[PDB]
Amino acid sequence: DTKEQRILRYVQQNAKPGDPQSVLEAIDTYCTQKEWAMNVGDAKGQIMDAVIREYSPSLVLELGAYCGYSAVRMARLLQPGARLLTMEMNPDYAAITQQMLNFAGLQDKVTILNGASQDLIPQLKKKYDVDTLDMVFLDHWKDRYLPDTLLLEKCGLLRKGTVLLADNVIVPGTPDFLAYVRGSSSFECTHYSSYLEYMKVVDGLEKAIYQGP
Ligand SMILES: CNc1ncnc2c1ncn2[C@@H]1O[C@H](/C=C/CNC(=O)c2cc(-c3ccc(F)cc3)cc(O)c2O)[C@H](F)[C@H]1O
Ligand SMILES: [Cl-]
Ligand SMILES: [Cl-]
Ligand SMILES: [Cl-]
Ligand SMILES: [Mg+2]
Repeated sequence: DTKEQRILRYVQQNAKPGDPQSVLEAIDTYCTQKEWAMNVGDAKGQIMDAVIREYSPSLVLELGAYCGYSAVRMARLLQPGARLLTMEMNPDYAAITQQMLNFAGLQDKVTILNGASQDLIPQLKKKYDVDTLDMVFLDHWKDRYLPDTLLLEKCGLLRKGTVLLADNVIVPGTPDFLAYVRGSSSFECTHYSSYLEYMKVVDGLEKAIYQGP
């Protein structure tokens, strides 16, 4: 099987069904003791948690679910009624993510969309009845952070105060995105230095708050 399949099994057998914390802990243990994987991890995850709690978003979009670790992290902190949409183009990973969220008991708060962001973003308003997003978590292919930020704006999905939170702005890095938001009067940016998941390597999150056109 695959590393991602190996990870979901561990959670099912080492976490409490319906207990998101036990799920996060099982994934962190597996990835530290057995096989590394590109989950956001606990170090950056704690920063994400602090951001989510601060802004209290009603509707969050995640680009790139992978195995559902960040989706579990965020969804567990959403207020009743608030929702997460997560886009994952790899059908195998989308299915792992859905099962991870089911196991955690978070399925009513999350919609996992199996498709590519560039195809799904233009459908959010008409098909998924979205007005604007309160927060966007970017964690998909690094060269797509900037194209998708520009597409979100084109599609009218950002409002004054929409929070963009971007993983991996140091490693692997997203140089065009980072230069763009830091240079744009339409974003107010903050850098949160941290560490690459499961590694003693510096990484960071960038928060970029949209200011309008
Ligand atoms: C392009 N549109 C997409 N739409 C929907 N789902 C997508 C889309 N594009 C990808 N996906 C989906 O988003 C995910 C991909 C995430 C990519 N992430 C990384 O590469 C990444 C890499 C490292 C890393 C660091 C050090 C090192 F030595 C090796 C690797 C660390 C990280 O935290 C990462 O996030 C998923 F796999 C893919 O199907
Ligand atoms: Cl993740
Ligand atoms: Cl609810
Ligand atoms: Cl970590
Ligand atoms: Mg990442």
